[PDB]
Order: sequence, then C-alpha cells, then structure tokens
Amino acid sequence: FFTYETPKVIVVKSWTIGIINRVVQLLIISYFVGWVFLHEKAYQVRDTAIESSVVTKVKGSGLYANRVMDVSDYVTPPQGTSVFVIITKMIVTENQMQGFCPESEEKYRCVSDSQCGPERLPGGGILTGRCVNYSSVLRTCEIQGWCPTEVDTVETPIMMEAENFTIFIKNSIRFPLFNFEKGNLLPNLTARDMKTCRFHPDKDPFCPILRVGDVVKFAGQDFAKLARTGGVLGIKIGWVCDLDKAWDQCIPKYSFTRLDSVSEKSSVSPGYNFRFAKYYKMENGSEYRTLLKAFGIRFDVLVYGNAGKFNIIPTIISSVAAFTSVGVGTVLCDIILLNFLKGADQYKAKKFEEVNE
Amino acid sequence: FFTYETPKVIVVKSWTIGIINRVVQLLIISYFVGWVFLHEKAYQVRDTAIESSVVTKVKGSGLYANRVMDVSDYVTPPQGTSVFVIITKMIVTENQMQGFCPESEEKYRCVSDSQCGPERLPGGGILTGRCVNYSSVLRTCEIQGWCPTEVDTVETPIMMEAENFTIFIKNSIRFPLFNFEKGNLLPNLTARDMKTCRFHPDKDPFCPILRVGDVVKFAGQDFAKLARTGGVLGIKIGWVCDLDKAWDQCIPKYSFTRLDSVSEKSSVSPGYNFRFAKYYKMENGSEYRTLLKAFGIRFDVLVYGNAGKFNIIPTIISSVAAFTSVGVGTVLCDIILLNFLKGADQYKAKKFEEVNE
Amino acid sequence: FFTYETPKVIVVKSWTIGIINRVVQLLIISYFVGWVFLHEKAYQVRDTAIESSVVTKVKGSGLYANRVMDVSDYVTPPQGTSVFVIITKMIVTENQMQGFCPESEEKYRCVSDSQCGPERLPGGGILTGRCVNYSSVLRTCEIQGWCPTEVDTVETPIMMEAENFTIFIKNSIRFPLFNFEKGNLLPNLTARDMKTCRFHPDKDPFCPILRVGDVVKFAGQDFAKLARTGGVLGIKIGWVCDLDKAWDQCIPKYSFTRLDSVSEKSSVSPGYNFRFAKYYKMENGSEYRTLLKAFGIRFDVLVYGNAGKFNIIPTIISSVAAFTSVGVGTVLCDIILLNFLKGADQYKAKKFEEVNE
Ligand SMILES: Nc1ncnc2c1ncn2[C@@H]1O[C@H](COP(=O)(O)OP(=O)(O)OP(=O)(O)O)[C@@H](O)[C@H]1O
Ligand SMILES: Nc1ncnc2c1ncn2[C@@H]1O[C@H](COP(=O)(O)OP(=O)(O)OP(=O)(O)O)[C@@H](O)[C@H]1O
Ligand SMILES: Nc1ncnc2c1ncn2[C@@H]1O[C@H](COP(=O)(O)OP(=O)(O)OP(=O)(O)O)[C@@H](O)[C@H]1O
Ligand SMILES: OC[C@H]1O[C@H](O[C@H]2[C@H](O)[C@@H](O)[C@@H](O)O[C@@H]2CO)[C@H](O)[C@@H](O)[C@@H]1O
Ligand SMILES: OC[C@H]1O[C@H](O[C@H]2[C@H](O)[C@@H](O)[C@@H](O)O[C@@H]2CO)[C@H](O)[C@@H](O)[C@@H]1O
Ligand SMILES: OC[C@H]1O[C@H](O[C@H]2[C@H](O)[C@@H](O)[C@@H](O)O[C@@H]2CO)[C@H](O)[C@@H](O)[C@@H]1O
Ligand SMILES: OC[C@H]1O[C@H](O[C@H]2[C@H](O)[C@@H](O)[C@@H](O)O[C@@H]2CO)[C@H](O)[C@@H](O)[C@@H]1O
Ligand SMILES: OC[C@H]1O[C@H](O[C@H]2[C@H](O)[C@@H](O)[C@@H](O)O[C@@H]2CO)[C@H](O)[C@@H](O)[C@@H]1O
Ligand SMILES: OC[C@H]1O[C@H](O[C@H]2[C@H](O)[C@@H](O)[C@@H](O)O[C@@H]2CO)[C@H](O)[C@@H](O)[C@@H]1O
Ligand SMILES: *[C@@H]1O[C@H](CO)[C@@H](O)[C@H](O)[C@H]1NC(C)=O
Ligand SMILES: *[C@@H]1O[C@H](CO)[C@@H](O)[C@H](O)[C@H]1NC(C)=O
Ligand SMILES: *[C@@H]1O[C@H](CO)[C@@H](O)[C@H](O)[C@H]1NC(C)=O
Ligand SMILES: *[C@@H]1O[C@H](CO)[C@@H](O)[C@H](O)[C@H]1NC(C)=O
Ligand SMILES: *[C@@H]1O[C@H](CO)[C@@H](O)[C@H](O)[C@H]1NC(C)=O
Ligand SMILES: *[C@@H]1O[C@H](CO)[C@@H](O)[C@H](O)[C@H]1NC(C)=O
Ligand SMILES: *[C@@H]1O[C@H](CO)[C@@H](O)[C@H](O)[C@H]1NC(C)=O
Ligand SMILES: *[C@@H]1O[C@H](CO)[C@@H](O)[C@H](O)[C@H]1NC(C)=O
Ligand SMILES: [Ca+2]
Ligand SMILES: [Ca+2]
Ligand SMILES: [Ca+2]
Repeated sequence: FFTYETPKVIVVKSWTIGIINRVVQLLIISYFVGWVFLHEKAYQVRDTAIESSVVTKVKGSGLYANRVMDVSDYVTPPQGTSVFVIITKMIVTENQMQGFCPESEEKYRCVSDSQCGPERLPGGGILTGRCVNYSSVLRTCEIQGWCPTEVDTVETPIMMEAENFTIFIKNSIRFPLFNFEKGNLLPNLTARDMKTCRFHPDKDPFCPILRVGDVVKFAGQDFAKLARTGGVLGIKIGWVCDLDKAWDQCIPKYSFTRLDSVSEKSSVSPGYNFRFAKYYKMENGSEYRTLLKAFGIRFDVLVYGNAGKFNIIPTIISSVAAFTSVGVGTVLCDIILLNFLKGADQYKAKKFEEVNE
Repeated sequence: FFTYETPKVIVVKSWTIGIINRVVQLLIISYFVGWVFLHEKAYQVRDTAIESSVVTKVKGSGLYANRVMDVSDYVTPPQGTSVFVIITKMIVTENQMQGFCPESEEKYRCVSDSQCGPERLPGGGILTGRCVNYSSVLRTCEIQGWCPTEVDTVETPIMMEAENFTIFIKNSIRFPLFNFEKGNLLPNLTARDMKTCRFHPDKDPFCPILRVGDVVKFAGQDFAKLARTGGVLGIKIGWVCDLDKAWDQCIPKYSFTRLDSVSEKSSVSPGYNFRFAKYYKMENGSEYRTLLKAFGIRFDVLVYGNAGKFNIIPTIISSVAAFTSVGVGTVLCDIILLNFLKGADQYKAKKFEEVNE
Repeated sequence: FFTYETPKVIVVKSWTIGIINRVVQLLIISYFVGWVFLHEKAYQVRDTAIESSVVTKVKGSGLYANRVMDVSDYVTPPQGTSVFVIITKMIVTENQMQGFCPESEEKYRCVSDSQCGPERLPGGGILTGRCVNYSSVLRTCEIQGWCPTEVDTVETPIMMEAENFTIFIKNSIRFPLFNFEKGNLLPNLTARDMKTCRFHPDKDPFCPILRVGDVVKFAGQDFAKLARTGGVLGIKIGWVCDLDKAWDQCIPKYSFTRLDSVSEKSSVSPGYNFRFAKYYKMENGSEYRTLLKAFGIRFDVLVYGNAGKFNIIPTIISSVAAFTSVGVGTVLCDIILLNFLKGADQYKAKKFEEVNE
C-alpha cells in the first residue's frame, strides 16, 4: 500500500523556547554558511595532484684554491634538477695512486705490527698488517689503497663569493582536474628584467633569480657557518589557487627553510659533506685521482599546491547536509523546554504517552 | 528505567502522496545503487599509497661532431633511474685552461680599462680590470678563469639519430593495503618480443620498449624543435586496479606529456639546457677541461596508482548511510502534502497539536 | 512566529524491549568510545604532509679487479642523497677508441656483407656494411664507434666485502601543521656510540649505522645473488607519532624491502645495471675511454609519517556525530517491538493514527 508516514508533532509557542530555538538555528545556519561554505569552500572541487616541472641554473664565479670556479666547477650534480649542491668548501687530496702507506688519524696509533688486526676495518683501504711511521712523532698501521691518505682534520677556507651566486628556477605547474597550466614566469617578464631582477618576498616576489645569500638569510642561517659545515635548504613554491577567481590570480608563493635540522641539535654530525674523485691516468697505464671532500649547501626546490574550482555536485551535497544539520538543535531545545520553565511536567505529559505490559 | 521510545506518527493513505513518496524513495535508492555503489564503488576500500620502482636503460648510437655517440655519451646521469636526459645538441668549448683572456659577448664591449670594474660580476670568470682586444673589430673586458670563454651563440646541428633511440623502463608497483605486487613486464613477455617489441597504444601496448620519436610524437611535439630547444617530457605509468576483478586485469596504462610547459609560452627561456665539464690533465700535472653546454630531452617516469578491493566495513557504513538517508524525502513530501490539497488544514490538525503558554 | 516544533512520542515500558534497546545503545556507545575515540583517535588532528630531508654517507673498502676500492669508487652518484648505488660488480672494456671493429654479441652473426645493412638499425655504433671475422670460428657485422666492443657475457666476480659496508643515515622530519621538528639522531648519541654502534631492529634500533649485509638480510634477499644480478632495496623511515603521548615517544620505524620485485619473477630483466665510461685522452688530441657496465644494489631511503595531536574541534564533531548516530537503533527496535511481542497490535494502534481521503 502506497502510504506516506509522517510524525505527530507538538508545536509549543512559548516566547522563550521560540527565540532560543530560532537563535540556535541561526547559529547553525551561519556556522555552515561562513565556515563550511565560504571558508572551507565546500562548494568547489579540489585538486591536490599537481604536476610540476623544475629546471635550475646557477650563475656566478668564485675564487678557490687559486682557481676561478664557475658553475661547472661548483655545482653538483649538473643537470639542473630540483636538487643541486653549491660547493662552498673543499678538502683536496691530489694525485692519489694505488699503493701502500700508513693512516693519518690518531685513531690508529701503534707501536707493533701485532696491533694491526681485523679490529679497525673501515676507511681508506685494507690494513697491510704492519705498523709504520707516519711522522717523526706517530706510528700508525699501514694500509693498501689510495695513497696518500686524506687528512680529514685541518680546516680550509670557504668560497665567500658563492654568497653572490644566483639560482634561476623555472617551474611549470598543471592542475589536471581543471586542465589548468601556468608557470612562475609571467608573459610580461622581459629579457631586461631577467638581466637585472632581484627576488625579495616583498620588494620583488615574482623574480625567477634568487641570490644564494638572500635564500640563506630567509632561512635564518649564517652563510659563514652554513658554508663551513654544509647543510640543506628548502626553497618551497606553493600554488594555492581558487580558479573561480581570475586566471591571472594563480600565483606562486615562495618559502625558505633549512631542512637538515637534526644537524644543529647534534655535536656529533654537524652538516652535509660528501667525497668524490676526479679520475686521471698517465701515458703509462697507471691511474691517479684527485680526491675532494665537498662541503656545500644542498637546495631542494619543493613545489606543492592545491586548486579549487566551483562545481554544482559538491555544492548540492553540502547544502543537503546543511539542511539535515539544521535539525540537530532539537535535542538541546528538548532539554531546555523539558527542564527550564517550571511546568516541565506539562510538556513531558504533552509529548510522552507512556505504555506498559 | 528500561524504556524504548518511538514517535507518534500520522500514516496518510492518499494515493497521490503515497505514490509520489514511493517514487521519491525509488529515486533515492536508485541513485545510491547506481552512483554511490556501482560508479563510486563505495563497497571497497581504496589505497593510494602505492610503492613504485623505476629502472631505465637507453639504447641507440648516433653521429655528432663526426663521432659515434653511444649511450654513455648522450645519457645523463647514467644510473638509469626514473629521471634521465638524452642530449640532442651540444655547443662545445674544447680545452679550456685556467688563465687570462677576453670575454666574447658584445655584452662586454669596452674601449677603456676603466669600464671593466667590479660591476658585472657573474658569468664566464672574474674581471681582471683591463680591456683587451678580442678580435680585430671588437674589444671586451679581460677575465681570469677558464680560457677561452665559451661562445654561446652560433647554433649547432642536432643529433637526428636521437629520434630512433629506445627507452626501456622496468616498473615495479606494490599495494601494501592488499599486499598485491605487480610490474609492467607481464609474465608473457618473451625474449624474442624484447628483441623486436614496440610500444604502441594499439598494436603493442605492453611493450616495455619505447621509441624516443614515438614519445615525442605522443606529447604533441616536433622532434626537430624539441631537440633544438631541449625540454622535459613525462612518461606516466598508471595502475588503476579494481582488485575485485582479476589479478591479470591489473594493467599499466602509458600516457605522454611535456612537463616544461612554460617554455613554449615564453620568449625568454624557451627549453632546457645545462653545462658540465670533462676534466683531464696532461702527462704534466696541468688540468684542462671540455666545456659542454648540453641540450636534451628530460624524461621522468611518473608512477601513480590506486587500487580498490572489497571490504565489509565500507559496505556496512554505506548501507547504514543509505537507510539513514531514505527518510530525507519526507521534507519535500511534507511541503507538497501540507500545502497543495486545499484541505491541508486536515493534515496540519492531525499532525500538529498546537500548544500555548 | 518564534515557535518550537517537536514530535509526539510513544514511551513503551516493557522490561524486554527496554533491556534489548538499552543493550543496543550500550553497544553503540562502547564501540564509539573504543573504536572512533580510542582506536581511530578521532579526537585529534592529523597531518601527513611531512617535510623530510635525508643525507647519506657510505663507508667500507673492498678489493675488486685487484685494486682497493673506497667510497669514491663504488658509490654513485656521490652527493649522499636518498638514492645511491653501491656497485658490487663491474664488466670493464678498457682503452676504447672511436673506430671500426665487429660486434661481439652473437646477435650480429654474419657470413656475407649483404646481411649487415641498414636492416638492423639499433645497437653499438653504425654498421659499416661489411662482415668481418670476429673469431676463428665466427663472423660478425662491423661497426663504427668505440672499439673494441664490450663483451657482456663472461662472468666476473663480485665485491664480497660490499656486504660489510656501512650506510649512515641522517633524517630530519617536520610536521608543519603542528610545527614539530625532530630527527633520527637522538641527543644522547655519543661519538663512542657512532664508533661502535650496531643497528638491530630489537637491540639497538637507534644506531644510524646499518650494515649492508644486514639490510640485504632484512629485505629477505641473498647477498650473493643480489650482488651478482643487481637490485633495488627500500629503506623506509616511518614517523607514526601521537603528540598527546610523550615527546620522547616520537620515534622512527625502520622497514626493509626489495623494490624491484618484477626482477625475480622475470626471465627477461633480472637485476639492476648501467653503463658509464671513464674519459681520458692522449697527448695527441685523440680520446680513449674505459667503459664500465656497473652492477649494484640501489638504495631508496623512503620517509613517510603522520602525527596526530588532540584538538577540540574533532572531539566536538565526533561527539556530535556520536549522539546523532545513537538514534539509528530505533529502526531495528521498531521492527522487533512491532512484530515479535504478540501484542504488536497494541503498539501499532498506539503509535499509528491513520488517515484516508
Ligand atoms: N642564475 C642565473 N642568474 C641570472 N640569470 C640567469 C640565471 N640562470 C639563467 N639566467 C638567465 O635567464 C635567461 C633564460 O635562461 P636559459 O639558461 O634558459 O637561457 P640561456 O641562453 O641558455 O642562458 P645562458 O646562455 O645565460 O646560460 C637567460 O637569459 C639567462 O641569462
Ligand atoms: N657509514 C658510516 N659508518 C660509520 N660511521 C659513520 C659513517 N658515516 C659517518 N659516520 C660518523 O658520523 C660522523 C658524522 O659524519 P659527517 O659525514 O657528517 O662528517 P665527517 O666527520 O666529515 O665524516 P667522516 O669523518 O666519516 O668522513 C662522521 O665523522 C663519522 O665518524
Ligand atoms: N633501450 C632498450 N632498447 C632495446 N632493448 C633493451 C633496452 N633496454 C634493455 N633492453 C633489452 O632488455 C633486456 C633487459 O635489459 P637488462 O639491462 O635487464 O639486461 P642486459 O643484459 O644488461 O641488457 P643489454 O646488455 O643487452 O643492454 C636486455 O636483454 C636488453 O636486450
Ligand atoms: O584540518 C585542520 C584545519 O585547520 C585550520 O583551521 C583552523 C583555523 O584556521 C583557525 O582560525 C583556528 O582558530 O581554527 C581552526 C583549528 O582547527 C584550517 O583553516 C582548516 O582548513 C583545516 O582543515
Ligand atoms: O570565470 C567567471 C566565473 O564566474 C563565477 O565566479 C564567481 C565565483 O562564484 C565567486 O566565488 C567569486 O569569488 O568569483 C566570481 C564572482 O565574483 C564562477 O566561478 C563561474 O561560473 C565562472 O567560471
Ligand atoms: O566529487 C567529485 C567527483 O568528481 C568526479 O565525478 C564526475 C563523474 O565521474 C563524471 O562521470 C561526471 O559525469 O560527473 C562528475 C563531474 O566531475 C569523479 O568521478 C568522482 O571520483 C568524484 O566523486
Ligand atoms: O576470483 C576469486 C574472488 O572472488 C570474489 O570476487 C568477486 C567480487 O567480489 C565481485 O564484486 C564480482 O563482481 O567479481 C568477483 C568474481 O569474479 C572475491 O573477491 C573473492 O572470493 C576472490 O578474491
Ligand atoms: O579497514 C581499514 C583499516 O585498517 C586498519 O584497521 C584495522 C584495525 O586496526 C584492526 O584492529 C582490525 O581488527 O580492524 C581493522 C581491519 O584491518 C587501520 O588501523 C585503519 O586505519 C583502517 O581504517
Ligand atoms: O602536556 C601538554 C599536552 O597535553 C595534552 O595531552 C594529554 C592527552 O590529551 C591525554 O590523553 C593524556 O593521556 O596525555 C596528555 C596529558 O599529559 C594535549 O596533547 C595538549 O593539549 C598538550 O600539548
Ligand atoms: C656581493 O656583491 C657586492 C657588490 O658586487 C659586494 O660588495 C659583496 O661583498 C658581495 N658579497 C660577497 C659575499 O662577496
Ligand atoms: C605582469 O603582470 C602581472 C599581472 O598582474 C603583475 O602582477 C606583474 O607586476 C607584471 N610584471 C611585472 C614585472 O611587473
Ligand atoms: C707508470 O709510469 C709512471 C711514470 O710516468 C710511474 O710514476 C709509475 O710508477 C708507473 N707505473 C708503475 C706500475 O710502475
Ligand atoms: C629512424 O628510423 C627509420 C626507420 O626505422 C629511418 O627511416 C629513419 O631514417 C631513421 N632516422 C634517422 C634520423 O636516422
Ligand atoms: C600478454 O597478456 C596481455 C594481457 O595480460 C595480452 O593483452 C597480450 O596479448 C599478451 N601478449 C601475448 C604475446 O600473448
Ligand atoms: C665481513 O665481516 C665478518 C665479521 O666481521 C667476517 O666474518 C666476514 O668474513 C667479512 N666478509 C668479508 C667479505 O670481508
Ligand atoms: C637515549 O635515549 C633513548 C630514548 O630516550 C634510549 O632509547 C637510549 O637507550 C638512550 N641512549 C643510551 C645510550 O642508552
Ligand atoms: C693520436 O695519437 C695516437 C698515439 O698517441 C694514435 O694512436 C692516434 O691514431 C692518433 N690520432 C690522430 C688523429 O692524431
Ligand atoms: Ca675522518
Ligand atoms: Ca649565454
Ligand atoms: Ca648484451
């Protein structure tokens, strides 16, 4: 039987419960309108799956170890991806060749060939088992491998000029949910600007050229100390864009931070370095290498975003949930009505028809 | 007191509101079955935390600068991860040595040693302060650094053979939520296939070997132009899997796009190039290097996914939300019934027991 | 008119339906406290958008090709990022020069110059078009390019010592929504610890030093085979932290996996290798190179996390959803009461005030 049910309903008309209920309903409606609808923008579809493309190029020349270093010297790796290192300090061990020689760390002091056993395996090469004089004052165990051993201990200068190097970032982003593409280079960017522009969060925040020194500052770091220990900075690019607004309002927000934080909270491992070697060999077959311990700033360009564009389906479901939520005030209004007019017995009786068996 | 409450209810039996309510219920149920259940597949749990692995290897040989280039010559970096560059064009500066020489861009034209001060510090090397004859017609400032300076400007040919190179991808994906692992190399991949296979959207869509020219075509690019300016292409690998279906129906979908989008939309920064150097030294200790300004196509293999497998809890909560939603027709049924039969007063009186105090 | 509506309600008092409904309500409340509140911890805000930075440094020395290899030889690339390779096996093709020579894979068998045409376009250098003796028994096609050609096929040893190398990880993580930073190096780590500590999932899970052999074991991989074939293992670092709990309880979880899973289930692509060359050139201008086909284990240090901390708004809306959901038992209690008490007619009559017209 095609029959429509609906509840029998009391309809109190107290001025008190009337105004207090209407106020609770106003609060529910205004909360839903201002927060869930305007602020949390539930009337639109969101895309968080952003597609990004980063190309980098470092520029500047510097003095180090009586050489002029350009980008090809101090940038590692070279292909201009979203992570690169600018080397600020180098510990060179020139012309290592495969052979025999003693370690240089005091960690390996010896007087007898018997002390040189399978105890201290890492580092350099493999122990020959002998104990040999490294200097007039010290004897250490002898090893086979790249000779001479590097000294990890005496401090070298840092490349101050690196502070005035420039990082050019070229970022392309695409929101597929809205098939919307844009990049951090606006069409009114000129060659002349590129030649002279200066990124600053306030003074010029759209300039693709970033002074290393500026970035180090924005992250609150002392170039002098960071360049000595090495470390990692993040240049974050955020694209939070409401596509319901104007196309030219989808704009890049740059942020600057140091990522290897644990390092400062550590006296044991204070920075970021790595070791690699330049490989040569003579007209004789013999090979030799230049070993560099490289200290520098790693830069991660970090691109995130999320975009919203209005759609009818989310709006519809949000308004339906809104209407279904206007009802929830009834329980509080029940409590007020049934316990705050002295004649509560009247209302409990009016509303509740007891039964028993 | 162990008491069960339930409201007093009108139970109208008008044929009109009866059938209109039953039809509204049929529509709510059919939306929930067709949309929320079949389409949006709400009966299963979804996992997007996919685990992926990309291993790459390039093949091909070409003529450039009267040499045969193999992969080790044109692929950078070499380790065959999900991002790599295939170099298509090169502007070379042979045998740079550390020294003194004049700059070569007209950007540094001078007549006086006084123009060459500490003002235009980046690029090439460091100004020595003199102004030097660069050619019989031109004077530019002298610098200390890698000499001679690179000439940026004469356009060089591209490596046409690069079009016919092959990119081999090896992708492993794993869904931890369902402990389901699979890769883009289907168990029916044979050696003979590998020897001749052919990625093609139609003819061989599971061939792990992709022609560069193909991929460039697929991104809607002209190899000539891309090989001239450089760029970044994305090879996307999708694992959209309905695990309720067959294990052998979990299949990879290849899709092709150019990620450095801003570049064609820009007159200032039109492609992708980078600079790196081959470091040598004479039998004498003397160092010399080959400076390469490298133009090429960047490929990043992009693996995303989501799989769903049925679970009981999503079905339970969706059916619970269904029943809690079946009522929602009542507000519309109320307005129609309670305001469109002229004798609406009957229903108001039967339903509404007014009160006053 | 500020008027409050509310439904009229039956109020059964049967002991039976009283306890059965009260039990259903107890079960809903206990589930909501135990599941949605204790387990799924809905009283707190979650952030998964963790920012992470990894720096690695590999250590150990080993014998390969009758040389001692240190980190600068076998780790690639060298900058100490979240992905690196420890090379375990090498197939070297020494002193290659650009020239003419026949191929060395049997894939290029020939007897006549007519077989070597533009027919088999890929691979090696360019076919010179002639057919030349490769061996006393076999003839292959001649190519222009780096000579002699590499033979991929003769089996070489592995660097057994690689098993005993050590990977040092330094991970910095940041939950930005709660602006909480920490690292995997706890402040009570000493130099002495670093010198001798030993990572173990149970005994010392905070030692940042992981023996490669251990990592290979933990991923359920056999060093000998992984080192022969090459492969990819994942080192995942998880930060599951309840900030409501103790601060020194935000702790990293190590997990070990092989990511290139497709490799073992496949007869086509069994490991991980790549090729690169050491570049030299004579005192004559002419270049010659050492070609290495490099086999090793790739390492991805994989950092995920999510933190939850109590907030009032999630607690409020969960308690609200709890109370609004407690009602749902009424439908089942209706069916039970109105059809399983013999006096169902009493309640049908009490509750339902029919209408007809
Ligand atoms: N770090 C940087 N500092 C200043 N300008 C830069 C930097 N990187 C790139 N540019 C400039 O931005 C413009 C576009 O960069 P791009 O490298 O794509 O062009 P290019 O002609 O290859 O550059 P270049 O010839 O200067 O190496 C160029 O004019 C270049 O001079
Ligand atoms: N793979 C490893 N195995 C054991 N200890 C290591 C390893 N890597 C680093 N350490 C220890 O932790 C310390 C911090 O390393 P970091 O690279 O930050 O600086 P470093 O002193 O130049 O390293 P090293 O002296 O090993 O070259 C190191 O000095 C070293 O003693
Ligand atoms: N870019 C490519 N084009 C064509 N074939 C490829 C390519 N990459 C790999 N292959 C083939 O796929 C197989 C899997 O590659 P894998 O590197 O695992 O083996 P491999 O022995 O090192 O290959 P090869 O030595 O022949 O390059 C190889 O036998 C190789 O022939
Ligand atoms: O998911 C958490 C929630 O946080 C933010 O909301 C804040 C709000 O910004 C503040 O004004 C504060 O007073 O109230 C909220 C605390 O929960 C975001 O605005 C919101 O989008 C985000 O979801
Ligand atoms: O592109 C025009 C655009 O108009 C509408 O945009 C509105 C939007 O609804 C509001 O949120 C506001 O912030 O911006 C506009 C009104 O000033 C719609 O987004 C859409 O129909 C259309 O694309
Ligand atoms: O809630 C957003 C919604 O977006 C998409 O829904 C599509 C639907 O799939 C199309 O068939 C179209 O006709 O209607 C909607 C308009 O976007 C997603 O399919 C879905 O996952 C998501 O719920
Ligand atoms: O193939 C065995 C498989 O059977 C079941 O899968 C069903 C699935 O649940 C249904 O949605 C239906 O549409 O397709 C499948 C039948 O092919 C279960 O998943 C399980 O028993 C098992 O995995
Ligand atoms: O169902 C997805 C679910 O997985 C986990 O929940 C578990 C729960 O932890 C166990 O106690 C079990 O008995 O019930 C569920 C079945 O897996 C996750 O904890 C949870 O986040 C997720 O929703
Ligand atoms: O200690 C400050 C911290 O207190 C709160 O954490 C509580 C938590 O809610 C309780 O469940 C209890 O078990 O642990 C803590 C009490 O010591 C909040 O997390 C937060 O307001 C505050 O930071
Ligand atoms: C940066 O350049 C300015 C002007 O060329 C100079 O005064 C300053 O010393 C430079 N910074 C460093 C760290 O050398
Ligand atoms: C280019 O136009 C945009 C659009 O509003 C504007 O923000 C910007 O200032 C313009 N470019 C420059 C260099 O001022
Ligand atoms: C190779 O010749 C050089 C001299 O140019 C010499 O230093 C080196 O010791 C020779 N190699 C061997 C193994 O003797
Ligand atoms: C690419 O290969 C096709 C056939 O495989 C050939 O016709 C074409 O000439 C090749 N392109 C180049 C630049 O060699
Ligand atoms: C391999 O299997 C896929 C589906 O799993 C099928 O489409 C394809 O035809 C198969 N290839 C061969 C050579 O049978
Ligand atoms: C690795 O070290 C262990 C114990 O220190 C030793 O037993 C084993 O022989 C070593 N293996 C190699 C290849 O050096
Ligand atoms: C350092 O503290 C952590 C946690 O507070 C603890 O697990 C570890 O045992 C401590 N270190 C030592 C050397 O005991
Ligand atoms: C360069 O010199 C080497 C020997 O030093 C010789 O083998 C080679 O053929 C020469 N080539 C040219 C082009 O001079
Ligand atoms: Ca040391
Ligand atoms: Ca230029
Ligand atoms: Ca081969």
